[PDB]
Amino acid sequence: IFDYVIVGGGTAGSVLANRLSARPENRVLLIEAGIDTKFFWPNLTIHRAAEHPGITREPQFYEQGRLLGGGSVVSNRGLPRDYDEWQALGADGWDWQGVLPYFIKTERDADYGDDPLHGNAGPIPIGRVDSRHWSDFTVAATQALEAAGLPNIHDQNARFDDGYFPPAFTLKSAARGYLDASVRVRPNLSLWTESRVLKLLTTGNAITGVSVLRGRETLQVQAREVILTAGALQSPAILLRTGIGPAADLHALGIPVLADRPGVGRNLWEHSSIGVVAPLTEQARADASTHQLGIRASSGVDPATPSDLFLHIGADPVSGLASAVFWVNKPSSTGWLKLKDADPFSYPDVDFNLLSDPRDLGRLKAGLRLITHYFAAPSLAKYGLALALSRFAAPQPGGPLLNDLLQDEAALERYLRTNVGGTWHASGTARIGRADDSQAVVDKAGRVYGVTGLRVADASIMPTVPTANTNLPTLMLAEKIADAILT
Amino acid sequence: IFDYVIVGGGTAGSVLANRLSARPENRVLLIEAGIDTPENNIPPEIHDGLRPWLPRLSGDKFFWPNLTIHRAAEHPGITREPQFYEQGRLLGGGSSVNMVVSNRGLPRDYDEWQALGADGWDWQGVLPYFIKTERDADYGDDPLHGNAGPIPIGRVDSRHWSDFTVAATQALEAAGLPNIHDQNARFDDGYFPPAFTLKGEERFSAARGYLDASVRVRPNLSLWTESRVLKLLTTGNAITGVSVLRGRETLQVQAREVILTAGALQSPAILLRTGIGPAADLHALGIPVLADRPGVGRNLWEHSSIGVVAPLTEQARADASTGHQLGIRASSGVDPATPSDLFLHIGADPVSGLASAVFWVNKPSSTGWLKLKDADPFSYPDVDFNLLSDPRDLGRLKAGLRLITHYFAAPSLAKYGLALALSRFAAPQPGGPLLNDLLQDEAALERYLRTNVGGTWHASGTARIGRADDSQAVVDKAGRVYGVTGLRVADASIMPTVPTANTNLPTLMLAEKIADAILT
Ligand SMILES: Cc1cc2nc3c(=O)[nH]c(=O)nc-3n(C[C@H](O)[C@H](O)[C@H](O)COP(=O)(O)OP(=O)(O)OC[C@H]3O[C@@H](n4cnc5c(N)ncnc54)[C@H](O)[C@@H]3O)c2cc1C
Ligand SMILES: Cc1cc2nc3c(=O)[nH]c(=O)nc-3n(C[C@H](O)[C@H](O)[C@H](O)COP(=O)(O)OP(=O)(O)OC[C@H]3O[C@@H](n4cnc5c(N)ncnc54)[C@H](O)[C@@H]3O)c2cc1C
Repeated sequence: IFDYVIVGGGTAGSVLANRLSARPENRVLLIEAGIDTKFFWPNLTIHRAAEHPGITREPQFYEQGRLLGGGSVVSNRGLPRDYDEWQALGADGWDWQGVLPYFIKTERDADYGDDPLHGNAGPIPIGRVDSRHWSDFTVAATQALEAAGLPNIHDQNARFDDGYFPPAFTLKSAARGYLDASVRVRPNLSLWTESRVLKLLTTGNAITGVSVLRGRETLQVQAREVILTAGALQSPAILLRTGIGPAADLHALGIPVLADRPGVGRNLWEHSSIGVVAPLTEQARADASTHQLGIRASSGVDPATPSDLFLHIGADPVSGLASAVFWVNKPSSTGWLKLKDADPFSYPDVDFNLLSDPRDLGRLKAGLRLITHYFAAPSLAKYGLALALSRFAAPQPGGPLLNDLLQDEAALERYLRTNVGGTWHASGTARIGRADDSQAVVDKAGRVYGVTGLRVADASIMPTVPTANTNLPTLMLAEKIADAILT
Repeated sequence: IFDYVIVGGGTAGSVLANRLSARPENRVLLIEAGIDTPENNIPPEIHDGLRPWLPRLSGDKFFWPNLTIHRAAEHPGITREPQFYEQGRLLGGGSSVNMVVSNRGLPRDYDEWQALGADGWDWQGVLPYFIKTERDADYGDDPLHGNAGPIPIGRVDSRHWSDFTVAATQALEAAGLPNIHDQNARFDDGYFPPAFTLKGEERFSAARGYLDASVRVRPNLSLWTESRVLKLLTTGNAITGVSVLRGRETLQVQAREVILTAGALQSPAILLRTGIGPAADLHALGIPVLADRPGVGRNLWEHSSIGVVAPLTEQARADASTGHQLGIRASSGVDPATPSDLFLHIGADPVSGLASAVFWVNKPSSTGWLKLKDADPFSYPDVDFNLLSDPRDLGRLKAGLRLITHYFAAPSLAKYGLALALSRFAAPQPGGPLLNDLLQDEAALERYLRTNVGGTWHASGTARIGRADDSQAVVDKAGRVYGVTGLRVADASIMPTVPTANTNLPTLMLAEKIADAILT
């Protein structure tokens, strides 16, 4: 009988395996469906933009890590206001002051590790490119940003106003930080790779372990506590197949209901993305030859949500393209997922419902206007780049000219509703909330309401997606939950 | 016949006199009601920059005598009284009598000025004029700063901080606030050594910056001190001169353009008396309406303020010795649309024996108005700042008091054992209720705040820039008054909103920009 069985060995699971097995008396098992460290869940499709008249949506492949260390290189925290809002929404203690010590605990900052908002002893090394190694292309971009009044904020992780910066990244995954060779040798930590949890085992309303598919056979593993860290799409599906979720939906599938929890699979957040590309002219190719540049900006669409855009300006001599890709980093739209059926091998039916709130369409237009503004500044205009729209994930030629789409706002709206993407920042499907909030799924230490023996401790638990790439925040949150468990 | 007559030789007037007279062909007269402050004879209570509070201890001497205002919105169960409102009356105006702090606000303030219909007045647009005004002693080489302008700006070295200040910073670090170092090129929440204008120990007003001996020698520049403009001279809808009281004699001065830079309470009164204002108000006083402009005297902004004080305990007084020290930009959480809506100072004064935490709402929702009492050129306007008319400002003030509580509970500050009590902002003194007791009694706190809420001398917005089709607008993007010709306003009156800032540096900026628009 294990003390803790952790379901899924990705970013959060690795943290928890490490932290919980640090105590010799904790017998811990981490189960991961992928290989030890093609690399994704095969044939996993999702609906992207909200159903809309005139537009025809199809299912799209959505990459989710399927390997030890999972989704884990850009490594950023978000803003104080994100975490203060998590507390306002019922995540007691998850305000900025509450999460900041866990952001510190996770990291070793090469550049700023002695500053009071940083760590210098954590397992995840974080650093930035020296802004002196910047290409002349990047420099020209910074001169255009300067002319609009943007400072170089240097360190996006301890300075929170609008501006530009060298992006912080982890380069030497969460597997090599948290499951290094010292940790894997621990006697009390087991680590099953290529092994897939099928179902949670229950005794009444207690979860008592898991059924696992390992090699060719199905095993039962008994457990005092089960922690789901299967990801924001699969953790809530596991909950739903277990009978934890909206009763009517489960009864429709013949699933016996352990607890009627209407928040399970709701509150699906993402960041809404789009690209702009141009072929590199010769000056631009040459200048680019000498993660460079991130930009935090405000769209002005909603005064309540400053710093709601993230943009990256870059040039790549290899594909022969300049690009400006960006996303809505503080959105208003949310989606949902539900089961297709009770089969443990089925993926859920996922609808991100992107641009369902028209403020997000407003934000993408504003971002596009900002990009035309910057590239009109002399130091970027000199390159004579011809900017065309593209999908965020597949930045390639084929889209219409930026300057011409902005002059046809109905055509602009059609293009964005058709081609809007995600940034793989799926979150919020098993959210933290108060004991008397009927849409909450877990308490402030990840314990699932309505049952015993079960926590959730991955990106599913985020009350909202933060103003950030979701890997560092997930590491933080796993750190915080581990500490609460250890009590 | 002057090309430009500038009414009011204060912060903006000084800038405009200097910039417009830089071209030999421009015949410029600057008219100032108060005394001269020439560099060889600055009054000692003005010249002392380490004690900028001293003009206020000289009484009336350096201010508009007996200028009174209404402060807090009328509210049932609280009577309010007229209160004296300091406004500079001498060359350099407000910058000759101020607390010497020099900050810009935030990009969002000016981006909002553009959204409100002030085209060109966004952050990108005002930034070059902020750079032009300053020579920053600490960061003048950096991208968002200047190193060659006439107003020197600097900060205390953090090394030189008292142990008390240092303890306060530890308390704020525990709250997760960084030292932002430079409040004028970094715009997130946190704490900093405030930026201020001084030349060594001496005050450095806009008069010293812009009206020095080398500029006063200009033969095309005229400067009339102890001379008070009474009326604008009008021929149809064109303004064509001024009448001026000099001693007991009244004179007329002809002008191609008149620029009003008389301050945010007096510039709009001049407009109203000329017949440029809401028509029904003017009819009621029998002033002939030259142009029906309902925004004149509306849109009066301010920063709403309160203090918290405690007797210095032994350790606190000792810690206070060792070395404008510490400012704090913070968010109230009242409205997610207005981050950084609070400003706080924490310090210890061994003279009074008082530690204090004074703060104001730096992005308010409430606005007030002024109107004329009568047509007499010598009367002051009827001014109602209408503070806490919008309940969110009450919430911001309660939120800042809670923030102050939290900070002072930190070990670095708790060790001092300070008994924090409420106070009016302008005159910090005993007599107010204990902070911790009054936060246990919301209705008592309300009544206290509504009774004792103060301003910060950041009056603004009473002749606002706005769009050529906006009934509430008074001036265009270059300060030209809609409905007449020959008249501009170029002072703090024209700000569409008060920024997240003490208003001296933003006024210098706006006068630089307006001068430039004029010269093009
Ligand atoms: C291609 C891509 C690029 C990204 N880039 C970045 C980036 O640059 N910066 C950033 O901050 N974030 C980025 N993200 C997002 C970030 O990686 C995720 O938000 C983060 O990994 C979420 O952590 P998690 O622990 O919730 O889930 P995951 O890290 O996805 O871990 C879930 C794990 O559970 C396993 N699993 C699922 N079901 C079962 C089962 N039944 N039994 C056993 N195991 C199971 C999966 O195989 C997986 O290993 C990226 C994501 C992707 C997909
Ligand atoms: C006591 C005090 C302390 C302050 N502290 C600071 C601070 O530390 N930092 C900061 O940024 N801001 C502070 N301020 C605010 C800042 O000083 C003002 O907002 C700024 O001076 C406004 O400039 P202005 O040109 O609009 O008006 P003013 O500087 O007030 O200039 C108006 C001038 O016109 C003159 N005038 C008026 N009517 C007539 C007339 N009929 N004829 C001739 N002349 C006339 C006046 O005598 C005055 O000189 C302070 C203000 C005061 C009063």
